[PDB]
Amino acid sequence: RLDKSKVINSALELLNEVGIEGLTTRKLAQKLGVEQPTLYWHVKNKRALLDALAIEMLDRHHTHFSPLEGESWQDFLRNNAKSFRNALLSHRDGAKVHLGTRPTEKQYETLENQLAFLTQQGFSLENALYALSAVGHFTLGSVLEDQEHQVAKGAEPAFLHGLESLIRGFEVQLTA
Amino acid sequence: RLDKSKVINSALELLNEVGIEGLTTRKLAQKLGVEQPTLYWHVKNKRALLDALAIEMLDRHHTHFSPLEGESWQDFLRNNAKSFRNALLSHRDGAKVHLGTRPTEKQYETLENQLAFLTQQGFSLENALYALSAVGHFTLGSVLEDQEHQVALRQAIELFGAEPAFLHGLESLIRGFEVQLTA
RNA sequence: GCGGAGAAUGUUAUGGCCUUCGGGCAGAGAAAACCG
Repeated sequence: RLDKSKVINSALELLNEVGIEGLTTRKLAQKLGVEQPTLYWHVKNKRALLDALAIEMLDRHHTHFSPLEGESWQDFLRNNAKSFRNALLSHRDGAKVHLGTRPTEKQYETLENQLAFLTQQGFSLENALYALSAVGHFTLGSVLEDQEHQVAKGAEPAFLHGLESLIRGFEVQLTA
Repeated sequence: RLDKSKVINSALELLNEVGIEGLTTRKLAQKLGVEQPTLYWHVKNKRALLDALAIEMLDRHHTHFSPLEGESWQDFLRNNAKSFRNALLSHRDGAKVHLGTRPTEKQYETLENQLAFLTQQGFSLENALYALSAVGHFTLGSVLEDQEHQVALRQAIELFGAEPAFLHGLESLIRGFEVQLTA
């Protein structure tokens, strides 16, 4: 009856219906037509479920985490953020559920590959980490306030122009 | 005895001791030695308290929201973010409590003055607004990731305060703002 | 004392509850309550 694919897939849908704060493991159990002591074998508590949702939104939509070979470091940073953005825009309050999740080991591994690639293109290791953190921080902050300001009742162009302010600022600083 | 100056100071202290998630109007009443029906007369619920706490953290520490006499538009944006950052670092989870608070009428009015300042300095109004949202978003995002990841390549993690990423990152937008406006 | 029990209702506390009337209790893996 219940597999890993089924329970989070409905959890992804109920996250849209209710929101992160209103979300409860009990409403999920009732959504699946099951008792809670049974569902505990899949999700131990609410917090673990949020981790599973965060991992699953990144796996599905953050598809440009790696540079398509034959791509500039600029275009990589661009589309990495655009894919990272679209992943947090995939579901309601997507930035919050992604927020507060300890990262996995492959995410570290992907960071070394991200770090190595920029060093290959002339970056210093110091500036490589600063650069990667800056684009990520601005993308995360942009998505958070976007989804939060969307709780009150365009912002996409503000993200684009802001991202290019980082990139073409990265360009000039690399001139060394 | 109880004035809403004291309740904000103690709520800020309870905000530091307990955190945004644990912070509740009930614990604040216990901290002040009063019943909840008494405290309701000052702050109705948690959400009103969050706005009250957020506003005064900016009032205390966001002291460089205005361009200093005889200062570059560049240095303004740097010191604008640095003050906004220090305001969000003033208390525990300061970025989270600041998040989700819709702004005052004075803040809009302050932003229009900010917009005019950079527009007057050669910015287009469209690009003027983009710059301020970007620096704010990155500063907000930078502080959130910082505050979240403190309740916890080989050379890389070794070289990690979090301020240098903010400082170096902010200069990446301004040095990008400079080139982009030279057009 | 602790077993049914990761019990139920409920969320973000102007209220809901215990009290030996001094006071005490708790938030999505609640305070309570019942039942050996």
